[PDB]
Amino acid sequence: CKGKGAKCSRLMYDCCTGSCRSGKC
Repeated sequence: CKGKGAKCSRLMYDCCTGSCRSGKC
C-alpha cells in the first residue's frame, strides 16, 4: 500500500491508510 503524500489521483484507494488528498495520498 502507499503512504500519505504518496501521490495519486481522484478516487484510487491505494493509500495504506487514507484516500487521495490534494491529488496525492
